[PDB]
Formats: sequence, C-alpha cells, structure tokens
Amino acid sequence: SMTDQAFVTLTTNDAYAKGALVLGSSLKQHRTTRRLVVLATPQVSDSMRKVLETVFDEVIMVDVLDSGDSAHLTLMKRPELGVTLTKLHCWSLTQYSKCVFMDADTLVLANIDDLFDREELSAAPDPGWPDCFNSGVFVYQPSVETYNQLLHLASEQGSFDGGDQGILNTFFSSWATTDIRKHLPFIYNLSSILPAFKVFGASAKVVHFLGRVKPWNYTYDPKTKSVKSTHPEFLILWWNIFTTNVLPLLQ
Amino acid sequence: SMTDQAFVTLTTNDAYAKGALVLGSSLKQHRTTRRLVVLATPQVSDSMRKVLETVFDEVIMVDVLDSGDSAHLTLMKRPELGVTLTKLHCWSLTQYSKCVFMDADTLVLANIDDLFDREELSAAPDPGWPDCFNSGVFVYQPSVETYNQLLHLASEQGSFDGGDQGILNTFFSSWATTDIRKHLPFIYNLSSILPAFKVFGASAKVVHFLGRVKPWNYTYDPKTKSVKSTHPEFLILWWNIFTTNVLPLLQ
Ligand SMILES: O=c1ccn([C@@H]2O[C@H](COP(=O)(O)OP(=O)(O)O)[C@@H](O)[C@H]2O)c(=O)[nH]1
Ligand SMILES: O=c1ccn([C@@H]2O[C@H](COP(=O)(O)OP(=O)(O)O)[C@@H](O)[C@H]2O)c(=O)[nH]1
Ligand SMILES: [Mn+2]
Ligand SMILES: [Mn+2]
Repeated sequence: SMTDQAFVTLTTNDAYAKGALVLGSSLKQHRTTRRLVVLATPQVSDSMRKVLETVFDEVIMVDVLDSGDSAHLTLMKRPELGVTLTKLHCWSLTQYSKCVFMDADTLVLANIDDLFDREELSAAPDPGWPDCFNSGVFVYQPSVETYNQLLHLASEQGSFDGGDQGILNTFFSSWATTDIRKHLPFIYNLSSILPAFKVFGASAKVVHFLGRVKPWNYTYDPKTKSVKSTHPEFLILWWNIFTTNVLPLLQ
Repeated sequence: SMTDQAFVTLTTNDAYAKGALVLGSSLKQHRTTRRLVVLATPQVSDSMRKVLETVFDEVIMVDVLDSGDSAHLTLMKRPELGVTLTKLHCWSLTQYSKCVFMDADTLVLANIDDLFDREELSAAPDPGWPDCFNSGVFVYQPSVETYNQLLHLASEQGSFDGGDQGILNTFFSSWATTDIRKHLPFIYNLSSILPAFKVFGASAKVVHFLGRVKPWNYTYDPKTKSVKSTHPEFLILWWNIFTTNVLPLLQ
C-alpha cells in the first residue's frame, strides 16, 4: 500500500453511507493504491458502520456534539454547521501527508491516483460561480494548524452558503488567481448538472451528483435494471456498483 | 485617445444593434479611453448604421456572402456558420495591436480598461463547462495569420456547438491548463444565469445576457420603469441606458 496517502469521505447518516460504499467500491474497482478513509458520525447505525468497514480501511468516528471534540466550541457559536465542522476534521488526519477529499455523492469512473501529484488546495471549478472551486473533490495536506484556522473562520464568519464550500473558498481565496495547477480539470469533479459533454464527457474521471435528489433516493427496479423516472448512464452506473459490488459485501 | 486599442462587437441585424448601442454607451459612460468598433452586416438597415455611428468610432461592414470576403470560401463549406465567420473577422482588424471582443448582449458596469494589460487569449470561464472559456468577452491580438488559422479550423471541424465558442476553445485549447492570468475573473463576464452572487455580485464589471431572451426582446413600460414579466436590476439598467443614453442620440 501507500500508508501515507488517502481518499477521505464523510457520512453523517445511513443514506449518505450508501454513497460512500459506492464511492469507495468505485475507487477499489479502478485499483487505487491509496488508503480509503470514511469519517462517520454516531447517527450512522452500528450495523452500517460494519458494512463501511468492508470497503474502507479506516472508519473514523467524529462527534461534534461531544465536549471532547475540537470543533465543539465552534459548534456552540454556529450550531447550523454541524455537518460542515465534521467535514473539516478531514484536516485532522495528521497520520496522512496528503489526502483527496471526496463527497459521498461522488462516483469514480477512472483511476485518479495522479491527483496526489497536486498540492493543497487543488480543486475543480464550480459551475455557476466558476471563480469558486467546488468542495466535493479537493487535494489537501492534513494539519492541526490549518484545521484550527478553518474552525476560527467558521466561528467569525460562518459560511456564506451554509455549507463547507464558502468557508473553504474564503480561506483558500487565492485559488481563482494563483497557480493554474491547483485548478483540477473539471473531469475530476464533473457535476451531473451539453454540446461540451458530447465532446468532453467521455473522458470523465469523477461524476458528482450535486443537488437535491441523490442516487440512493431513487427507486431502482431490477426488472428493468434502471430507476423510476440528463446523461442517465451515471445514475445507472451508480446502481450497478451498488447492486454488483456493494450488496454482496457483508452478506 | 488610444488609437492602438479597441473594444470590438458584432451586429448582424437591427435587434442585436440595440444591444451594441447599449454596450457602447455603457463603455462611454464608464469613460473608456479606447476606441469603440462595431462589425456590421448588410442585414443591418442603413438607418440603424447611422445610429451606430453616433456611439461607435468605426462601423466596419462585413459581408461573408460577398465573393470578395476572406471567409466566403469557408462559408460555402460550412453555410451554417455565417454569424460565426463574421465574428472571427474581429481578428482582421490589424490597424489595432490589441482588442477586447464583447458580444452585443453584454453591458458594462465599471471601467474595464485594465483588460488591455492581458494577452491573447484571455477570457472568463463559462458556467456549466468551466474548462471552456465563454466567448462573449475576450482579449485578443488582431492577426491575418490567426484569422486564417481560425477559418481553416472552421472549415475542417465546424464548431462543436454551432457558434464561435467551440471553435475558439478548440484553437485556444491550452486555456484551461496554462497561465492563470489568461483566466479573466468571472466578474468581467458575469452570466445572468446564488449565495455566491450575494457575496461577489456587487463587484460585477460586465453582465452577459446569455440565453434565448435578450434584453430588447422585453416589453419596457415607462409608467412602471420596468419590463413586463433572477437579479432584475441588470435588465432594468439595460433599459435605463437605452431610454436615457441611447434614445436621444440621432434625435
Ligand atoms: O446530511 C448530510 C450532508 C452532507 N454530508 C456530507 O457532506 C458532503 C457535502 O454535502 P452534499 O454532497 O449533499 O452537497 P452538494 O454536493 O449537493 O452541493 C456530502 O457529500 C457528504 O459527504 C453528509 O454526509 N450528510
Ligand atoms: O443572430 C445573431 C447571432 C449572434 N450575433 C452576435 O454574436 C454574438 C454571440 O451570440 P449570442 O450572444 O446571441 O450567444 P450567447 O451569448 O447567448 O450564448 C452576439 O452577442 C452578437 O454580437 C448577432 O449579432 N446576431
Ligand atoms: Mn456533494
Ligand atoms: Mn452573448
């Protein structure tokens, strides 16, 4: 293995846990040589953690509601940010020298181990405001200091969008205008939100299921091998990995 | 003046001509020291050209249907690209050493003369596929050679999107991964297509009315000083410039 480097994701409940299982399975399918880590909350059932342990190398419990937790004081100032402050613990994983964070609503389509050639903070442009990076996929260097700086910003300013992206863009404010290599190609975080896709979509490495309805919210029908009601192949691939690679794992 | 440098736009009919008048007026309002040039087709009425001559320094006729025109042979190979091939004549303006091209559906909100500090090809990211630049605002160096290269590409490949953006991104294919200074801030070409706008929208320099319905397609009502049926201030500002600055110009 590479014990030094990891893909890291986050699950705060059993639903998003299904995303992480598909994500993690997709990274394994494409033969990552890196470690797979999921940050989990106590809202994730013990039974679902057990399933998570079959795909991830580490299942690391984070509970911001605990007074022992580093973020707990910040949560009391900003109680609307529990999920965000949990995600930012990704910077506390100081046993790793470099990590790629990935949202549980991502799916990997090709080997993306070359991301570890990048430096903090490397991320793809967000559609809709492309001078902000999308926080669903980013390369970072674990650090207690950086983590504590991020907590402080969250304390002072909250997030301009109620999630982690605002706060990450505010702290990492030089991304839009400094060093192009920190701009991940859009194909490493391709929002499922048209003629450009016909030309470039085939080279997609990561698809990101941005928005309200997540792939596990759909009703899957084995009879038709698809869901009840743009490029629907990605949603179908999600459920292929789920039914094929994930389902037989704890038995 | 600066006789060396110009803002350049394009009008193929009387409708888009109204956009160019508002654009040009907005550049004058914000006190550009550069020259204002509009490329016009014979589909633009002589009476509307006369109004255009009150705002622009040069009204340059381009007719791709003419056998004397440089693009005419390319048009016969690709007859669906008349508008595109007309726009690309912007590169034929070799009397200027550097130009900013702007679509007739842009409106300037602040002085953007600092764009002339940039080099070919400097453009803002397109929302939706942000590793392509949006072709509504770009800094370029006039050149017969570049122009002829662009014609050839148009001949060989057409455009992957039926307009000029595909062809410009294909020719200028290194934009996404080389030299960040060629990435215009999104505020220099802000698509009217939300929490990021609350934080960053106020610093907008150029708004771009992307999409089907253009500002002059709206019915303006002087009684209410707004239109019949997101951030509606931009559309209202368009019509303010039209009614205030443009309307009294030929009398
Ligand atoms: O209720 C939640 C909210 C978010 N997350 C995690 O935080 C990330 C960011 O949220 P989300 O992906 O739902 O936002 P979006 O990507 O749609 O903008 C998710 O991918 C998860 O890893 C989670 O586990 N549970
Ligand atoms: O019928 C047309 C089509 C386009 N154009 C010019 O070409 C540009 C690009 O087209 P458009 O702005 O309509 O495309 P969009 O910006 O909406 O994607 C316009 O701004 C105009 O300057 C024009 O004059 N007449
Ligand atoms: Mn996400
Ligand atoms: Mn336009």
